[PDB]
Amino acid sequence: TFTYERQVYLADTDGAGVVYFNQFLQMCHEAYESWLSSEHLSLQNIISVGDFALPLVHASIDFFAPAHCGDRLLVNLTITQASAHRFCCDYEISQAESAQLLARAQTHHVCIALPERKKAPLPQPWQTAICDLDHP
Amino acid sequence: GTFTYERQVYLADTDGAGVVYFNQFLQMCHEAYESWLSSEHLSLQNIISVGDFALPLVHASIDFFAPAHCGDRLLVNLTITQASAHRFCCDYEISQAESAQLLARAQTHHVCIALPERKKAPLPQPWQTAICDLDHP
Amino acid sequence: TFTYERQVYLADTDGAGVVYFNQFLQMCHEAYESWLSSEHLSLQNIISVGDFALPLVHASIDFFAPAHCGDRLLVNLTITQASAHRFCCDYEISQAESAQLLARAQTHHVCIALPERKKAPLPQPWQTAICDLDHP
Amino acid sequence: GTFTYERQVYLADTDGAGVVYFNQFLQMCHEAYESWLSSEHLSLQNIISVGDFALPLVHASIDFFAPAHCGDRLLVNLTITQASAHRFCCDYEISQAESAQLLARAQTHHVCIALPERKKAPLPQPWQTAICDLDHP
Repeated sequence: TFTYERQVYLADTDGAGVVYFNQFLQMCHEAYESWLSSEHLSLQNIISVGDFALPLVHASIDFFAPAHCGDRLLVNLTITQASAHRFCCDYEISQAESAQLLARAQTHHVCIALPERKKAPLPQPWQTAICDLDHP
Repeated sequence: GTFTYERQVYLADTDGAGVVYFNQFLQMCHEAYESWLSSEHLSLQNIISVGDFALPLVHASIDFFAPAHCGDRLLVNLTITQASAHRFCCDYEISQAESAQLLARAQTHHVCIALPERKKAPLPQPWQTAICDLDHP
Repeated sequence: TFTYERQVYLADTDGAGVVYFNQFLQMCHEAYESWLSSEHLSLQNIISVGDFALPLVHASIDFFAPAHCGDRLLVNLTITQASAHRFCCDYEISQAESAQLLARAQTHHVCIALPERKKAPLPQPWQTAICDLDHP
Repeated sequence: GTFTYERQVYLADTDGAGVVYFNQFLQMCHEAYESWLSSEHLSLQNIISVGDFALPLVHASIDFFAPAHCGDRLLVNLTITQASAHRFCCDYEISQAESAQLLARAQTHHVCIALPERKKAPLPQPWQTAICDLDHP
């Protein structure tokens, strides 16, 4: 896994006193972006070129226990290529010090050619990076 | 239960790729849920304030079919189902109001738990009653 | 004033139990966008053209009392043109039923020519719309 | 007190105009404040949990000089000052880490109030102590 460290901020939380559900999914996307940056890939780069896009096409998340403002979390990310066009990120979000499981999530991402929005093969650079990140 | 929630896309909903950010569609789903609650005169805040129960969301999922842009007017169509004594399930479709183009489908699952022990409890009866929606066909 | 009605959602609130400070400023920008739309102006339009931009260059807000999830708020918006290039939106955020004052805010906005980002005169259509919205 | 908070711009921070949304800069300011608190082993959550006091933000302002984009690495430089027995003031500058281009300046003011009456109270001593910062020049 790639491990992304994330402190819970006040804005991540809601009036029930705990982290708001989709803020956990925000933390997941951050982990993904940080992994990209570590692999010298750049979401901004592909957006900027715009012969292609790499949209998220699915997200899902199960919640097991709440977190609170100030908590230090770890988001552990591993990724597998599901097909020519599509990869699947798996995330586990835990408390750093106890490894209490808070959530498990997936996001799926596809490459498309623009403007027609038709599936295109994942860039090899993404494929290569995904290979280096070991998935069960 | 069913509900149609009308939602304008604001600048903040969009991202640097020029389209609505994935997570903002899920936010709009929760808003539809909240608007339905309000229409049924139910209140998340009352649950929180009394502090005997919580109604955490325990699962969410969403699939994206097509993008939206700043200024678009969207419809979020919601159906609510009771899955167990303690759990209900919201099903959402998000579409363009004018063209009816389907942008996304989603689900959220919610459970009632007694606090502080966090053990499953029966849904509040008023909530069950709203979900049953016997007042409408 | 233009009056924008806004329900407080769970995501607007934080773990202290109340509306998070900058969510009030989000509601202000929404009121601004709704006013634009009512005047058949379009933030998306100017962004899309990109010979010009109309950025927010200042925001400030004072808080008087908290709000909670489920509250129904009114954001009252009035606007004055401060100079050739710049307008100033004033907002008052209150409880709908009691008119309890929650916050007062300002945002300032300027027109710039791109890509150089040099001040340009407000489009007359914006000037015209601003004139129709009465400011003390 | 002083602090330097390092912040990557994420896709969610940006909007459909292709730049960081104004309100997200203010979010980054509050994060700097929160990171400083953490570095001083202070906790907003502890205040909330105990429920004797609140530390609401009572004023915020921000001016924007230049935009940022997705992927940028920013520095938020924070200075904290005690303005009264019950009030402190955070001053922020946001810059590009590499070029040192100034993007924005901001201020937030915070007050301590006793609950439920919401009357001004003296800052918690540990907070005062952190702001005084006698351990550093």
